[PDB]
Amino acid sequence: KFPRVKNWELGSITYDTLCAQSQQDGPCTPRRCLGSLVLPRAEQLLSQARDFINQYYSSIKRSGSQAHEERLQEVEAEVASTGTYHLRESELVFGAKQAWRNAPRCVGRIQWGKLQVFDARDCSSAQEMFTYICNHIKYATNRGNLRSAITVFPQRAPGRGDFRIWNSQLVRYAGYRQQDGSVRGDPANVEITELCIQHGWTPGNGRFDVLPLLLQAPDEAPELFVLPPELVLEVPLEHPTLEWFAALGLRWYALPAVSNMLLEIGGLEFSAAPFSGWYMSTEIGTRNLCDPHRYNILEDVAVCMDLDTRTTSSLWKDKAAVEINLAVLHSFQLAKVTIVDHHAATVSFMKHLDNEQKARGGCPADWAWIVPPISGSLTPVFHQEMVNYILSPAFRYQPDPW
Amino acid sequence: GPKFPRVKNWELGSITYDTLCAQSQQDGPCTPRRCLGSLVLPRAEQLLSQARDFINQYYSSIKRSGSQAHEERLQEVEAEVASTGTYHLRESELVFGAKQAWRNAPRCVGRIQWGKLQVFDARDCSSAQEMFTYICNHIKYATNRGNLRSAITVFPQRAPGRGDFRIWNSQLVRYAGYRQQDGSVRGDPANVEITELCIQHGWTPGNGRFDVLPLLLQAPDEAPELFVLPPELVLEVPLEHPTLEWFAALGLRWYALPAVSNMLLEIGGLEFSAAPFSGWYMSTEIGTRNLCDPHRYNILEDVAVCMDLDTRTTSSLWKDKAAVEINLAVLHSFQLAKVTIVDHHAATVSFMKHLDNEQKARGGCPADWAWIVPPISGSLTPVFHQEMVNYILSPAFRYQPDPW
Ligand code: HEM
Ligand code: HEM
Ligand SMILES: C[C@H](O)[C@H](O)[C@H]1CNc2nc(N)[nH]c(=O)c2N1
Ligand SMILES: C[C@H](O)[C@H](O)[C@H]1CNc2nc(N)[nH]c(=O)c2N1
Ligand SMILES: N=C(NCCC[C@H](N)CNCCN)N[N+](=O)[O-]
Ligand SMILES: N=C(NCCC[C@H](N)CNCCN)N[N+](=O)[O-]
Ligand SMILES: [Zn+2]
Repeated sequence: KFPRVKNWELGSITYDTLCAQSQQDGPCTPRRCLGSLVLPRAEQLLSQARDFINQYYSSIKRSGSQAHEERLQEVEAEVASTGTYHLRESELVFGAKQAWRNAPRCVGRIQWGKLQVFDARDCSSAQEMFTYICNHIKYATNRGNLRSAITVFPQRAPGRGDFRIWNSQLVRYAGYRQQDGSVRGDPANVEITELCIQHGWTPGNGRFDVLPLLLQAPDEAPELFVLPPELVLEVPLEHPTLEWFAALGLRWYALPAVSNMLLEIGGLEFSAAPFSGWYMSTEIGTRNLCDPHRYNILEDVAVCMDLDTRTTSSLWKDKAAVEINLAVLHSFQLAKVTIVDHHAATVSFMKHLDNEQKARGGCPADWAWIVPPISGSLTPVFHQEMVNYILSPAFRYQPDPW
Repeated sequence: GPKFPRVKNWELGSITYDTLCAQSQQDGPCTPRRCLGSLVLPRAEQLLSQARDFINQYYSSIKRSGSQAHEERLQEVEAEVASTGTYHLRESELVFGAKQAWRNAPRCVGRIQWGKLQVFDARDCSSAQEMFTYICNHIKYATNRGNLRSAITVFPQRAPGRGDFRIWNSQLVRYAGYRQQDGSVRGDPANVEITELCIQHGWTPGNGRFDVLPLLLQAPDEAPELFVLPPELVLEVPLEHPTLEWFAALGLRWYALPAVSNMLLEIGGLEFSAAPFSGWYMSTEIGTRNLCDPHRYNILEDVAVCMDLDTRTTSSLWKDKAAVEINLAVLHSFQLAKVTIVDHHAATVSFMKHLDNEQKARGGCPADWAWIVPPISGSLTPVFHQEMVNYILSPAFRYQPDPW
């Protein structure tokens, strides 16, 4: 019943008793494990709310207290008569941080405590969303000294279109599928770059053309919005020793802000709640620039290092990959922008597992996503067994609005 | 769509459904509540259903399901379990099971060679001295002067009441782990327990980083005898870098033949407590885990220093850079010495081919993602992008408790 988690580098041992608090099922069954899969293939609400309200009041050391009880009646009352209810600013703030804390695939949770929350639940239009979104960016970016933040737009409502941000991230480079089927720019954004054009956007022809934001207000065709060039900070990549690297003209935005995930708190669902902290070097240097289905610049950088790309055993792949990540870490450091390498990042996650072991008796984590895409076993997390389960508040994936 | 797990390859965008899992009879460690996929070691009536299941697998394997021989064999097996409690496997039934167990091994990335396994039957073996001969024979054949060949030696099965045949060492070839006065460990920390055991048993311990441990062989109802391997049979490879001349001066070395020897081979209900197998190494096994693990040889920081890297800050990727060189060294050194080895890129590419083949053959392939993706350059290999379903199919290889 209670998993025995072992760290094979130290010999440590713990017992995750927190997974017992999981109220929702995962993809695995005793017959088979599907943990490596990326996507998952009134009384009810009242329970998720009653449970969440409790979590909130225990959080501020006041369970049972008058306030706690009177707040439970308010929720009972609202749900019973309208089928739904709403959250108080502070409860929203507690829920947002909890959702981050429970994010099994996030390696930056050591920071879960410092999260600037913006209540944008009084939004009426895409125009208004664009403003809120622009302020989130100015704040988050804070002149290169990034600060983690989230902006929560109106929750979803029965028989009413969800507020949505069609973009995957508030900042993404366009992907133009050219004549020969190949792609110009970011191949992961081919589809979204098209929808923008379909809605009247003057496409560029560059490899890093910052896409416009397609914001959608309830039951209404989305609206195109261009982001003020200065709000979007970008770092030009160069190598600390390879003078020719800079030539490649590689660059990347500084603000990783997810905008297509749904935030569920006490039964409520927020379909537009973009959040951002800061990048882990490998996200940019290993996955965005080296995935075969992304910019795939591995071979380029290799012929540039005069590497024997003739065969796999010469490890030209691993060699080129390490330089690219080193270039990212250098550039950001130079540009004076927050970034965290996978070594510093995972040692901090180990700390996190510790703090959480004491504080809640466990920490849900997706091993396949916590271990960096490169140098895996060279980081402490690789040798750490982990348990993965769904806790609420939580960030979830949701269908594309088209 | 189909009511079987849906599998996607995020690189090529291709989809497939695994229907082979419906075949699994042994439950795993996960439940809808929590996934324990990252855990390394998660904790007659029936002997017949298992044997029956295997015989069927055998006969279909040769395309004679329902035939006379098949139905007659099923009778034979029941008749034997009915009057003795157990039963024996025919020569060819064993070769089939041994290969099927490999083919079903979720953590092996080298499955593409599964059909190319040399099965040495040794179920006649009766003495520990005899176990030593077989093993020595196995190492001779498998090493084959560097041109390694997959092989497995099957010793007598667990008999009711009677003691199991067992090999105490985790591998037929391992380096001694000497616990020091000052607390450290000279050699391979992994094998400290087995060295303290070889000594409690009469071995005269050496004092190096690469002392080849002696074999502790255990015949039914007897303390293990201590046998030391003839240096001639244990092929080793001195490691040296192709452009870092000083690397060769570290005195780092590794053996050619990787031979798991403490794993249980389960075929049709029967259990073979001693059935050592071997293939050949994937460069990262040596160059990243054995030599760079914090709890193994731990040579990362040393080699890092020799490269003039800044070991002061993690942000220099000094670990990343050194690991890459240590691996290029294992590959270079193995190639030079004309010893068989495969790198993680080549290895994983063939596993992709294996999955594709297995798709058409059985409708799926059980794989442990965390174990298939290499300890380094993970997303640079195609497996990283392949979703995988993991489950237990029999025949199989299972971890088994230490005999002590
Ligand atoms: C402050 C520094 C932060 C860092 C370094 C960080 C790093 C990461 C990394 C590397 C991943 C995996 C990304 C990928 O491979 O696609 C991740 C996933 C995630 N992070 Fe964080 N994170 C941070 C802050 C945040 C914040 C502010 C939130 C929420 C309030 C958050 C929520 C999540 C979620 C929900 C996921 C999983 C997304 C998915 O399933 O695709 N992270 N984070
Ligand atoms: C032919 C070349 C082969 C290659 C390159 C190969 C490679 C691998 C690798 C890289 C591992 C994981 C090592 C580790 O992380 O400790 C592994 C695990 C495994 N292999 Fe293979 N293998 C081969 C042959 C064999 C043979 C001949 C068998 C059995 C007949 C086999 C059975 C297994 C099993 C049971 C595991 C999992 C063992 C465990 O849980 O520790 N492999 N193999
Ligand atoms: C198929 C496999 O689950 C997939 O490629 C996962 C592996 N680990 C990952 N880890 C992180 N951080 N991010 C990812 O997108 C992935 N992709
Ligand atoms: C804790 C975690 O399960 C452990 O470090 C696993 C991860 N993947 C692995 N993969 C292989 N091939 N071999 C291993 O020993 C491991 N160790
Ligand atoms: N570093 C962060 N990374 C998350 C963004 C990357 C992707 N949008 C995650 N979802 C898609 C991956 N299949 N987040 N952050 O807040 O810092
Ligand atoms: N490549 C092979 N590797 C076997 C190594 C497996 C180790 N005995 C077990 N891992 C250590 C503890 N989890 N085998 N082979 O036959 O090629
Ligand atoms: Zn699982």
